[PDB]
Amino acid sequence: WVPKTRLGKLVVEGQVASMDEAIKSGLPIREPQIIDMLLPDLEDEVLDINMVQRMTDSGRRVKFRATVIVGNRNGYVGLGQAKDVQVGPAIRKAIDAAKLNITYIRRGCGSWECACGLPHTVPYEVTGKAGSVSVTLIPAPRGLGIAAGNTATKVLEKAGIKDVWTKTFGTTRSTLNFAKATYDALNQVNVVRLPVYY
RNA sequence: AUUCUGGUUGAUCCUGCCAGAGGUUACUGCUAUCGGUGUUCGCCUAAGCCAUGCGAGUCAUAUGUUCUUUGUGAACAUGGCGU
Ligand SMILES: [Zn+2]
Repeated sequence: WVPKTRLGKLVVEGQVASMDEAIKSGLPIREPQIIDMLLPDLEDEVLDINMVQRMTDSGRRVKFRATVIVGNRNGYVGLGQAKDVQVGPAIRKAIDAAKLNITYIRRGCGSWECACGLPHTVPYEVTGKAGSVSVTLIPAPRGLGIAAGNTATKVLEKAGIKDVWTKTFGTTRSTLNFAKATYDALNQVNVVRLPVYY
């Protein structure tokens, strides 16, 4: 594998080992073959195989919009989807796109009933809205599980979040918007302004 | 577990209901060994109609009469209480 950008040269030199220092570098993480060495423990799951099509003069174009979400079950998770003529190349392109979009989300115990403080649930209440699908990340008591959907359980188990209550608004049929709104909520987890004394 | 899934599209987002998925209640198809707990089994139609037995009777230290199995034993009556 030939690194191409400055981040690839830095990771091949050994200066950047984990993705946190790469994000601290501030450069664009464009090569899919950098995060695999930075995080060899990356895991992902295909979230749907919804087969799109398209109209032509003679026949009908066919593609696959398979989406795969990537996390590490510790506090890092990312979103990524891709399409191509075959399910294999489509899912592999989605895996390439997802690993470039991994982010670090800080976690704790902000539940009204839970009082542990050790990171097992969302730090506080946040929202994720991709399309009309919206998800609120209300904290949950420890040792309880995710009070969300099956794809929500997959995405939040990839992201490392353990116990959460949620709620869904709008047309929840689109699994792609469900994954993207969960991503938006997790990104709003670590963007709200916290007190300096906390 | 403060839960989603399919359906309108050539394909998407979506409003929108439809249907899926869990209780409980009533009834019921199929079907079947047993015990425990108690505060269920003609309510939902007919508060329709009823054969049969029965469900409130008791009082000898209230009065009165005949027996005896001689004893707060029974039968009758007036009467008290209760129904
Ligand atoms: Zn806790």
